Amino acid sequence: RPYKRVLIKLSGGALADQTGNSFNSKRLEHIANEILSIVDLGIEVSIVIGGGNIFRGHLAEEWGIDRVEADNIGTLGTIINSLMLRGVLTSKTNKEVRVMTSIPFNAVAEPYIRLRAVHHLDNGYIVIFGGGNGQPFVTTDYPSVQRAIEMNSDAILVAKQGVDGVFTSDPKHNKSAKMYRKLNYNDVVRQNIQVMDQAALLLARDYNLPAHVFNFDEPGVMRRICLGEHVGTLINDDASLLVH
Amino acid sequence: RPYKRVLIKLSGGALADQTGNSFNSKRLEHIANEILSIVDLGIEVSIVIGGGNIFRGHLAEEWGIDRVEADNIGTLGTIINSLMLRGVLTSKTNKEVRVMTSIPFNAVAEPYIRLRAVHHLDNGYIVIFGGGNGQPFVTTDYPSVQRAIEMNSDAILVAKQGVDGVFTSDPKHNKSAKMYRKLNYNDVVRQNIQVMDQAALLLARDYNLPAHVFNFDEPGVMRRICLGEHVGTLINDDASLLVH
Amino acid sequence: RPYKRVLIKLSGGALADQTGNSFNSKRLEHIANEILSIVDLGIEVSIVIGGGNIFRGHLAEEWGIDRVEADNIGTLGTIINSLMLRGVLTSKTNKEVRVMTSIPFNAVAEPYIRLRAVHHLDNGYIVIFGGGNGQPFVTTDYPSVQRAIEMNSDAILVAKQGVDGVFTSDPKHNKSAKMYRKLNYNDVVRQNIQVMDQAALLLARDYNLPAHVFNFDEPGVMRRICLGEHVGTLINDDASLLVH
Amino acid sequence: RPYKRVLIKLSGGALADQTGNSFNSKRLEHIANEILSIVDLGIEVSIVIGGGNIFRGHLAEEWGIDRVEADNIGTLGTIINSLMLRGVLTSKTNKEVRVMTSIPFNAVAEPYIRLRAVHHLDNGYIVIFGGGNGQPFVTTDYPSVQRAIEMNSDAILVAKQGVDGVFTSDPKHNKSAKMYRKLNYNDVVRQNIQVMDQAALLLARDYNLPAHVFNFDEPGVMRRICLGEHVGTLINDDASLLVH
Amino acid sequence: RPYKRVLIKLSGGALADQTGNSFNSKRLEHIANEILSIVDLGIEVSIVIGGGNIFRGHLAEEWGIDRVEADNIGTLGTIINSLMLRGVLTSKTNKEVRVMTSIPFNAVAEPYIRLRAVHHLDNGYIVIFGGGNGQPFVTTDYPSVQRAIEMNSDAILVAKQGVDGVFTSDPKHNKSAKMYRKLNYNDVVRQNIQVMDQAALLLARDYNLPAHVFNFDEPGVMRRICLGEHVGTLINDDASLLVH
Amino acid sequence: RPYKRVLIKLSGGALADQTGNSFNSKRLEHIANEILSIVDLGIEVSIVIGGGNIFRGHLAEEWGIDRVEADNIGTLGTIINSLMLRGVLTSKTNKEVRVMTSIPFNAVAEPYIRLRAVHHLDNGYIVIFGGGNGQPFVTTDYPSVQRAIEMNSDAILVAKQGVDGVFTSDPKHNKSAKMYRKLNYNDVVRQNIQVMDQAALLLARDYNLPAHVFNFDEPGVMRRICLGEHVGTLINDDASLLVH
Ligand SMILES: Nc1ncnc2c1ncn2[C@H]1O[C@H](COP(=O)(O)OP(=O)(O)OP(=O)(O)O)[C@@H](O)[C@H]1O
Ligand SMILES: Nc1ncnc2c1ncn2[C@H]1O[C@H](COP(=O)(O)OP(=O)(O)OP(=O)(O)O)[C@@H](O)[C@H]1O
Ligand SMILES: Nc1ncnc2c1ncn2[C@H]1O[C@H](COP(=O)(O)OP(=O)(O)OP(=O)(O)O)[C@@H](O)[C@H]1O
Ligand SMILES: Nc1ncnc2c1ncn2[C@H]1O[C@H](COP(=O)(O)OP(=O)(O)OP(=O)(O)O)[C@@H](O)[C@H]1O
Ligand SMILES: Nc1ncnc2c1ncn2[C@H]1O[C@H](COP(=O)(O)OP(=O)(O)OP(=O)(O)O)[C@@H](O)[C@H]1O
Ligand SMILES: Nc1ncnc2c1ncn2[C@H]1O[C@H](COP(=O)(O)OP(=O)(O)OP(=O)(O)O)[C@@H](O)[C@H]1O
Repeated sequence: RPYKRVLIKLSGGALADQTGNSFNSKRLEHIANEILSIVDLGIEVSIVIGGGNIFRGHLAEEWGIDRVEADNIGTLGTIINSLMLRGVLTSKTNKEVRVMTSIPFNAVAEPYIRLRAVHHLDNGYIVIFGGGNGQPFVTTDYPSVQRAIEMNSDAILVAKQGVDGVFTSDPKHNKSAKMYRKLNYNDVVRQNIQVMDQAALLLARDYNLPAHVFNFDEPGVMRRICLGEHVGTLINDDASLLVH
Repeated sequence: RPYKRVLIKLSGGALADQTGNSFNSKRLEHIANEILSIVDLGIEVSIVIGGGNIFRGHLAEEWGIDRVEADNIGTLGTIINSLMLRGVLTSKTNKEVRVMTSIPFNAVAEPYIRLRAVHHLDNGYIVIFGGGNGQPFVTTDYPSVQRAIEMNSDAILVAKQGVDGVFTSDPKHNKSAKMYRKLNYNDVVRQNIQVMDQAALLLARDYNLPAHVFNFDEPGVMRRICLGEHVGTLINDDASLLVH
Repeated sequence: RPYKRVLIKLSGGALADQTGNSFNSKRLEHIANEILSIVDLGIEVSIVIGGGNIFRGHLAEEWGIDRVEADNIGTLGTIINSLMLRGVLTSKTNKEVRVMTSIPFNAVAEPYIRLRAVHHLDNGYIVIFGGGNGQPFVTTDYPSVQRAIEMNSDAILVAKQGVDGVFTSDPKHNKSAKMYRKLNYNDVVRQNIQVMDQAALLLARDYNLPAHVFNFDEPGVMRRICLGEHVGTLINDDASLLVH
Repeated sequence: RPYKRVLIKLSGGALADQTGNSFNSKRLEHIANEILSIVDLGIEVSIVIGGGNIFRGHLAEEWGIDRVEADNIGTLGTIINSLMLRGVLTSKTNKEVRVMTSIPFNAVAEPYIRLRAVHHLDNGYIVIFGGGNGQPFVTTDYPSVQRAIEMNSDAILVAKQGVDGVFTSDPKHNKSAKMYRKLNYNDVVRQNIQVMDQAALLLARDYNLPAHVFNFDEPGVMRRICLGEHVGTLINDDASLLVH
Repeated sequence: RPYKRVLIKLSGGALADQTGNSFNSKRLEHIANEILSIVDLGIEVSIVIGGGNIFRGHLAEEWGIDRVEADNIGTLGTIINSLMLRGVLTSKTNKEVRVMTSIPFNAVAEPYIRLRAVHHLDNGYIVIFGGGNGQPFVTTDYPSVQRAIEMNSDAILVAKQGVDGVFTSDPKHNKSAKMYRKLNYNDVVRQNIQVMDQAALLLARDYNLPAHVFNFDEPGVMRRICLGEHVGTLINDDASLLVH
Repeated sequence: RPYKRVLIKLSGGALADQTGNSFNSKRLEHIANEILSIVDLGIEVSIVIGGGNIFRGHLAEEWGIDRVEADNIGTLGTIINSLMLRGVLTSKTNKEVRVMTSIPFNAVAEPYIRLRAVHHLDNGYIVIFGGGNGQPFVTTDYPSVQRAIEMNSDAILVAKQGVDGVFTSDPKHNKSAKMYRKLNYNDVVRQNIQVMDQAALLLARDYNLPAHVFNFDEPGVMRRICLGEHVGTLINDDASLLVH
């Protein structure tokens, strides 16, 4: 469909090359351009970023840091990325971009407030959500679908980086994995498909939020999706299809 | 002297190798061991870490982010590093380690409260300060000297990497530069020596907080310092000396 | 198993008769006694209550109140019940009972803080959690399992009122519904069983939290469960069984 | 007089029938209509509701909860009622309706701020105050008169149920009790009349806030009052009169 | 009678001479000594100070500052005095003295929390309450009685300067005015006696708090009162007496 | 030169005569007029006041209050003065004047937020900063320069009372001391000139903020300075001059 309000979910990994780590101005420029391409059509955007380029559980395990404790750390990463992204975004747009946090940091970002968030979006601002949900045991996926629904979003675009959609089985291997053009919710859980949190998926299904999994790394594809093109995978309550 | 209370100032750069970036478990293990070695003498320790291994102004300039905005981003880094550090320290100690923030994040760290901080230290806890000062235009040095004094610290140990103390002119060229055994405040400013912030220097001087600049990368040296040994450089209101 | 730490989840409905509504001192006395029966064995308890006896979606629909808005209201109900329950509990015990909120109300209840919560429990206090998760789109079930895991609980006891366990199909009808002695996670989702949130169930499964669904209305049964007796249904990763 | 700004004080009991308890959509519809009827004249309205339809001291006594503790519980009720009310009002109006709390709950309601409250009212919003005063030992009356004055209100309309105004001696026996058309402050206290708190009364008197006690259950009467009509009782520093 | 717990109400004017203004260390020393005399008997003390030696409505009027605004300024005065007083008290006692505010300033004083205040008192600390009630339109009298009741105080000692009690009619004038040994509440309001806020009087009368009005400026007298002596005036529900 | 944006640093002592203490409405009127004279040219003004007319370390020492504690008291002084000043300013201007605190007091003043402050200033408001920096060990000078830079101020006007500028050596004594027309930063520190904090000086020197030291007590002079005139002393990175 032609969406008017959208929620883009970005992995923290997308902001960094893979090499050393952190940020990579070539990657931040790509991200910014892809984002501005949508807003330029007057679509209202909310962005939820992960903190993967800063902090990983790989280290929490190493020092046996309590899971709730490792999540708090990783959450701060998301706020660092949100703040960065805003810098990059402001440089290229003249639109207002607001960073809202689930852990009010104030004088760093605005404490997150729903109706305020809706308000901004309505006023045509770009809003960025940091610190996800504020809760533990959860991935970037869940909070992001939760905010999408809270913000009366039309769709959630879940940006991937090199994987062009959702496949039957991991193509990084199997001669023949096929990619879904369409994918049912219940069908994803049934065939235990491993694309996004189950909890996120369920919520999205419960509220009828559609999701698009696609290649963020490929220029233009997020615009084509918003423009109505069928690129990548669409997760719906429609009945499953499959590229040909 | 034999100190009873100390504030160690660690750069974020110390928590990472240089290569890629972030954290380096070999480095975090060294840091923990060096800190434990001091507490093991029942010396009360406070730690102030920088956020350099996460965020650098090298970027802010790239995207022209406001100096005050870059500082807030870099500040969250200090809190990420504080939370890590704590994790590592807990793994190896039985002592209580408390992270206090100047930007109360709560349910992530304790909001900083002076007399609570003092109190902990008095109860033999290891306390870590994140978010520095909360203020802008300032480096890690300044807040660290400010918290040192606030905590009735006996000295501030400013841990350096690779560099053994304070020289006449940086050994990074001046072949025959010499290292000070002792360094007067007023003299450091006079001969415009660039070791730590002028502002931090001034404060320490005004409140008579002594400073030790030494090689943290060298096992033992922080203990020898606390044990009364003369290694690295001592910044005092005594009168300048010089290794031989 | 003989649990040492437990999380009891109580529906707000349990505090009221059904008639008019609110509280019912006969019901609050029952609740208190059932709770004290467990702690009297030195088991450490956390309680999560629903706000059903105060607020229902039946009215939100009636006035088309936004779902996120109706949830906030219902959340305040949970804090009213937590505070009440504490009153009733204090009257009958000499143990310390703490109410902790996910929306720090202060000077009404203590802002919820994990390690503090763990601490209390360790010190043998009875802790009550109000305001659930602080998030929308969620039922009392989910936050309660989340806090159970956060609090390193051994099991979650999900108290029912007239339904003695989990059945094949609703017995309020079908001549032959059988009750499970044991119930697999995956098995509950597979056969789309409608006992507790899927999201709560998944989390519990992911973290290995066991759950017991039973008759709170029947005196003694929560003690028998903690004492190791097989009464009601046990939701495990064991393989499904069935009463005979 | 023809008022430009008013503060209506509603008991929680008005939001419920008496029967069971809670809310009664027929009652919430009446309340909304009566409030709209006044704003429809471009009079600026603030509302203070009680929490009686949720919590009563009848219980606190039963379980001997501290008076200060019972008051906090009852206070949360006022905020639940404020949130409901707002929902109902939004459904029927296009005007902006704001809920401000004396216990900043945020992302549930706006923390109360005086000049913001005034400002709203000035911008023609309908504002609702929940959590009364935040203080104990006090009834709904007092804070409502305090917020009335704080808001530069022209009058306070104290909506009663079933009772048409203030009588000589409650018509609940005294057959020939008579209703005051006008009632002096000092006289209400002198002849110890029990209509509203002495403290609220005193304050109103000190700041010259006029009060109207009337039958809210009677359609129209709140408008007739604002329109200058003499219905119900007017509490003034004029000199006492009496219906005929 | 002998009281175990007591609230001392001190006006800001007592901390200063009258001359210029602010603080007078001779006066501060008197205040400290009188306070310690009472605690030295292991009576538990709470203190409420006014902000009069710093700010008075005399200006507010001059520049027409909103009464609510003037009070907010006046309130900051009480906190300043609390903090001073604490300094003074600390210098002379070994006891712990805690300053608690009604406007949580944190890292300046502790946010006021009831059960914490009670606890402190129970642990033999000296507690000082600053920022009164947080509310406008009210004097020091009211909040101080409110805090007395909240703290389960046995009596409220209202220290006056110059006047040894409550007289029939002010004695500058009334050459044969007489001082009450005992004063009924209802009588004070009846004969409209202007000694302390009506609102504060009514509260104390409703909860049975006894009040003592006496000459703070006279060494010993506050101890005499606590020792059971009959000096100054005692406001009770007993029946009015009169010195002879 | 002509400045568009300016920070005025006022000592607390200027609001009072010297005699007794507190506020002097003749002095407050002078201050208001001098401030308005500048804004009347549509120059944007921020103001930083000291708390000296209320509290001084003269006591702190007397009763040995911890330096950090004394400062916290001193800081409450600045907020009181801010609030007063605002009252005064409001009475004479139609312009909006906002008080922002570094210790969010809310419903007393607005919590300080940078971009909000900048915005206000941009919208032509007058902004007052209270509670300085929030930090200890520092004077009014430092925070005021820090806020100047944060606010993108063009200059910092440091109003002095009695002394028309910066002299070679203090003129009570130095009968032939001379006043600088211009003063280099590095020179002020070199010749250890004691006019304003070194720390404040260094900051301003690092960010290029120009400072003006002049006689506030002399009508007109602050306008003359802003009008491009050369009155008082100008601290720059130009090269030192000297009146003739
Ligand atoms: N930490 C923060 N907490 C709260 N608000 C913040 C914070 N940081 C920035 N702000 C915001 O406060 C400012 C204005 O508040 P507000 O949203 O009411 O603006 P507005 O008047 O509605 O819109 P506009 O900017 O177009 O004038 C903006 O600069 C915005 O960035
Ligand atoms: N955000 C926070 N705010 C306040 N307290 C916190 C926060 N995070 C952790 N805490 C702390 O609260 C708890 C209790 O505080 P405190 O240090 O005074 O304990 P205690 O009762 O004196 O005894 P103990 O030394 O055994 O902890 C600690 O266990 C610690 O985790
Ligand atoms: N709103 C609140 N916010 C924070 N703490 C609160 C609040 N309400 C009550 N408290 C608590 O503060 C008090 C003591 O704090 P703390 O947990 O450090 O106690 P403790 O010294 O560790 O234990 P104990 O009560 O056994 O002496 C208790 O009365 C407890 O109820
Ligand atoms: N907890 C809260 N804290 C602060 N603001 C809140 C909170 N909840 C809601 N708000 C509000 O923040 C928003 C913006 O504030 P404000 O009323 O000043 O809007 P505005 O920019 O001046 O214009 P408008 O009248 O269109 O809303 C509102 O839409 C309102 O929902
Ligand atoms: N703004 C604040 N918020 C919370 N607590 C505060 C604040 N300011 C001060 N405190 C307090 O926290 C500190 C520790 O609290 P607490 O009195 O419960 O300590 P304790 O470990 O139980 O033992 P004790 O105080 O007797 O030495 C106190 O010294 C006091 O300074
Ligand atoms: N403690 C506080 N926290 C937040 N905002 C506050 C606080 N105290 C005061 N305010 C402010 O909130 C009010 C509304 O904010 P704002 O200035 O952005 O209004 P506005 O609707 O955009 O228009 P305008 O102020 O020009 O009339 C101000 O009048 C000011 O009083």
